[PDB]
Amino acid sequence: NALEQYGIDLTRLAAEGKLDPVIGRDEEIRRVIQILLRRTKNNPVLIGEPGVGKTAIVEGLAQRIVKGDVPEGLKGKRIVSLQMGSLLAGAKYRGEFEERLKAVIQEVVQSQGEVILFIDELHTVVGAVDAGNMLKPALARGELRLIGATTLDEYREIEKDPALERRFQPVYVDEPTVEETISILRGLKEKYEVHHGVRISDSAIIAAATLSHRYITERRLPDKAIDLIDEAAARLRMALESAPEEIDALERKKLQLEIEREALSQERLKAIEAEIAKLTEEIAKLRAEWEREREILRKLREAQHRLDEVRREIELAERQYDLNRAAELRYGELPKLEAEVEALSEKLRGARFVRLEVTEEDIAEIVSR
Ligand SMILES: Nc1ncnc2c1ncn2[C@@H]1O[C@H](COP(=O)(O)OP(=O)(O)O)[C@@H](O)[C@H]1O
Ligand SMILES: [Cl-]
Repeated sequence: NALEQYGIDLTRLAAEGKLDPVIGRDEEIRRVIQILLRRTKNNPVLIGEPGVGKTAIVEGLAQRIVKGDVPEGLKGKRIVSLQMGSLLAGAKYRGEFEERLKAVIQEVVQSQGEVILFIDELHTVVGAVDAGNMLKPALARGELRLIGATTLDEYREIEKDPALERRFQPVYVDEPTVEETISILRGLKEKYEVHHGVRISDSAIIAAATLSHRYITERRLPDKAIDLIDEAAARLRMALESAPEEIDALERKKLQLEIEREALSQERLKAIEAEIAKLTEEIAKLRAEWEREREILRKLREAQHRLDEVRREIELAERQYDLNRAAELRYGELPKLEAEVEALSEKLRGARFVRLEVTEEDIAEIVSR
């Protein structure tokens, strides 16, 4: 099956609730639906800078299809994202790539309008690695629909081809504002907390949006803001795995006294031998206290993962209109897991060694580099 070998089925991933939430972009999703439902030039091409959210728009659409929140003409449709890496992989001889892509196109044509092909980085497929000829007839006859994604400066070149400009409909995707980015981050926050096993403050989110907008001009919202949060969460996770600085400070202080004892005056020996024992004893106490905190962190993390699955189960039940199951979870397991997550988080707020929450300070530090 060429479609599965060389594509990822975004509607299947949406049905299994495996795509991240898509926040806003309602206007852009409606526009794509509207174009797909025309008889001619019904192949929308998302045009916008890298990281702006073109792929997320297509994923939002797959979600709407699977829920059935689409007009009649799009009910039951699949969106398959073409995988250029899979097509090129092990294609050593001329004719292999071309044969693979024709198998994919043939399967799309065979589906009789039920499969819509999403082609990210469209310019890499049509233009000077050249496969425009293989798609053109199917487009012309209306037997194949596609969604494209590309940048403006590269669409300028695709547009020069007169056959394609009548088939494709440009959709210009602007970068979200700081406000919209904050909303996007708030919507994605739980995924990052669950993955990294940490918590992320709202002010860290505000800072990631604001500081990336202001200082990281060579990249786009919301990607750069998400990246700042992701990196800050990964670093806090890594810091939580390592020995805390306070236990580390005693440990290095002990080593100095151990090196100093190699030099040695009797009163100076007995005072430091007694000091090494005190530090050994202190390290022992704080290490046990740290293990305790670490096990509360483990429980919090288990509770986070369970909460995340329960939300997916709720979302899935709602889409299926299994109203009993949705209510069973919403009024039972959900508030139970939510209270456990909050209570364990609060316990860690008064922790000696575990700092659980990513702060605006963490964000500012990455932005400086
Ligand atoms: N409206 C949105 N809701 C949720 N996440 C978004 C949204 N727009 C962009 N993102 C996220 O920001 C990052 C960049 O988006 P992406 O679709 O990959 O950009 P592009 O395809 O334009 O390069 C991705 O992690 C994506 O999931
Ligand atoms: Cl809408």
